Amino acid sequence: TYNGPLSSHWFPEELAQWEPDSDPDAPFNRSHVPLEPGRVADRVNANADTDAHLVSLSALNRHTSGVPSQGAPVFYENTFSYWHYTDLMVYWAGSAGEGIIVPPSADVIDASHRNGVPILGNVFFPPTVYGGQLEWLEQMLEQEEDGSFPLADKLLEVADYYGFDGWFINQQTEGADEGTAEAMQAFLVYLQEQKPEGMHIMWYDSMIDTGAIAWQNHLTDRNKMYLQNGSTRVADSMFLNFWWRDQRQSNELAQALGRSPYDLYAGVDVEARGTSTPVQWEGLFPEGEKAHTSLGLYRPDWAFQSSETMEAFYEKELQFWVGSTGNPAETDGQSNWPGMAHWFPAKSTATSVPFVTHFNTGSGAQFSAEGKTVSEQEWNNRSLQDVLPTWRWIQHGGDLEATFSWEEAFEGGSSLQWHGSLAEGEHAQIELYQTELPISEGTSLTWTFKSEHGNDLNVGFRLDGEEDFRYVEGEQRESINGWTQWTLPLDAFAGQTITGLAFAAEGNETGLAEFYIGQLAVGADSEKPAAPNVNVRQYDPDPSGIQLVWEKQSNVHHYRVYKETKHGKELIGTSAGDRIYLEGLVEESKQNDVRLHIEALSETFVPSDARMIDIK
Repeated sequence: TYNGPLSSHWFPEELAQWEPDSDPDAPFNRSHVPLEPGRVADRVNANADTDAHLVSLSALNRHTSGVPSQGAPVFYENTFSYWHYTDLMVYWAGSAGEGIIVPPSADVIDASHRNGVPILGNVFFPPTVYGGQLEWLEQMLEQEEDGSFPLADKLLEVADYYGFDGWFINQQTEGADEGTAEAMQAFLVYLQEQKPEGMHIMWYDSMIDTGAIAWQNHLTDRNKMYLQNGSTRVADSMFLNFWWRDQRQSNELAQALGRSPYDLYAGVDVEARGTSTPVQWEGLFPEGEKAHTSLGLYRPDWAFQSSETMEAFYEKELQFWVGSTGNPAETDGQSNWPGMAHWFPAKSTATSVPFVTHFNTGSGAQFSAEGKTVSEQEWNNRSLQDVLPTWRWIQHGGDLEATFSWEEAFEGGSSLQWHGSLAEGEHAQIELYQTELPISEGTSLTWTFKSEHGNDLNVGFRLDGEEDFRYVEGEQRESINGWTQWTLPLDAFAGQTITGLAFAAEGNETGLAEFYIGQLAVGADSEKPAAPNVNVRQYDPDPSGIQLVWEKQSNVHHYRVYKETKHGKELIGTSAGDRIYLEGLVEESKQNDVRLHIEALSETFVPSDARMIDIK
C-alpha cells in the first residue's frame, strides 16, 4: 500500500478545477529536464532517409493510475531505449475507470527530453463499450462567451507546469452529432491559437465531419478539417488508423491542402505481435520515391508487455527497432520486418560538452556508486536513464557480443558488456555514438571499465572531416573499486569537433575478452556543486512520510539521499527534481534517530559535500 505522490490523471470536471498549489502531488510530477534541442542524425543506413518522421504511442507505464511520481523499487519497468529513432512520443494512457486526461509522468518526460524527443499527454474519449461517455466530450468542448475553451486552457496550463510538449487527442466515443464535430474543430483551432510555439497537438483519425466515428485510414475529405481548413491550421498532425495498404492518396491530399505529408502518421498496430505484425511497407515507403507519409507505431511497448525479464525485453526492442540483422547499418529490405533503422536515421543529443554517460538504462537490480553497491534493492528511475548508444550494434573484428549488463555497474544499475572471443593479436572495434562535440583546451576523454581477461580497453573518436575513427590508448590511469578509469587529454585537437565515439581492444593469449563499460565522457574539469539547501517538509496525504525540498542548483544532474544504518549508509532515494518523498521516516524516528545525507551530483558526476539532515 503505497502512500507517496502519484502521477496525475483527471476527468474533465476534475481538470476544470485543477490548480498546482492545491494538489500536494503536483510539485512531484514536474519535469525539470528541458527538451534538448538540436539532435544530430547518423548516416549509417543507405536505405534510410530524412523526409519521414516517426511517432510512438507507447504505454511507458502499464497503468494510468497508481504510478509513483519519480520512480519505484521495481527493476522490471518499461525503460524504453530507442528514443534515437523517434521524433515524437505519445504517452499512452487514459481509461473510463481512471481518468481520460493523462499527462506523462515526470520520469519519462525527463528521459524523452534528454534525448530531444517531444512527449505528449493523452486526452482519451473512450469507445462506449469501454465506458466512454459523451458527457466527457461535451464537458471538454464547453465554450465561454469569450469564446475561450476553459478546458483547453487547462490542458495548456498542465503542459506548461509539468513541462511537456503538447497533447494527443483521441475521440473514440460514438454518438457525437455534427454540432459536436464543429465544436471539436473549434477547440482544436483554439489550441493552435493559444499554445506556445513548439507545442504539438496530434489528432486521431476517428471522428469525421458528421460527428460519426468513421476511421478513414487515410487523410480524406471526411477528416481533413481536423488538420487544416483552408488557411486555418486545426492540428499539427494526424495519426491515421491502421486499415490501409497504400498512403499515396494521403500524400496527395496533404500537398493539395498545403500541408506536409509528413504531418500524417500512418498507423501500424504492433501491440499483439510486435515484429510479426504484417505491414505492407511499400504502401508507405514506395520503391524509388519519397516516403508517402510519416509512420505511427501503436504500442511498441509490446517488447515490455510480452516479456518477463529485462534481458528478453531489451532483446525484443533491438529486434523491433534495429531488425533481425542486429546491425542498423546493414538491414534486410526483403524481411517482413526490416526494422526501423531501415527507414529512419538514428538521432543523438550528444551535441554539447560535457557529454557524460554511465550506460544507465533507468532501472536496476541494485544501485552502485563508484563501483560499490550502495543499495541492494531493485529500483527504477527513468530520470536517471542516460543517453544510450546510437548504434545497437556496430562492430568490426573479433567474435564479441554487445549487450547491457545489470550485474555490473559503476554508477547506477547497469553497464555496457562487450564480450566473447578475440584471438591473440586480433583487433576489434565497437562504434557507439554519433556526436557533435567541440574540443577545446582542457577537454579530455575519460572512460571506466573492467576487463576480465586483462585486455586493455582503448577509446575511439571520429573527427569532423574524417571518415575513420582514431583509436588511442589511455594516458592517465586511476583504479576505483576494481574499475579502471583512463583519461586522455584532447588538447592537441582543440578547435576540432568529435563526431563519433567508439572503443577498441586487442586480443591476448587467453583468446577471450569480457569488458564491462561503466562510464564514458568528453569534457573538462568542473567544480563540485554546493551542498544542497534542504528542508524537511510535511507531505499532507501521508503523515507517516516526509518530503525533502531543496533549492534549484545549476549544473546538477541528480540528487542522492543516504540514510545512516548500523550497517553503514544506505541509498534510500534519487531525484532529478527539487524534492523527494520518503516513506516511514516519521515512524522510524520514534524508535531511533534518523540521519540523512543528501548529495548533489554534477553533470560530470562530481558529488557535492553531503547536506546532513536530522529527524528526531
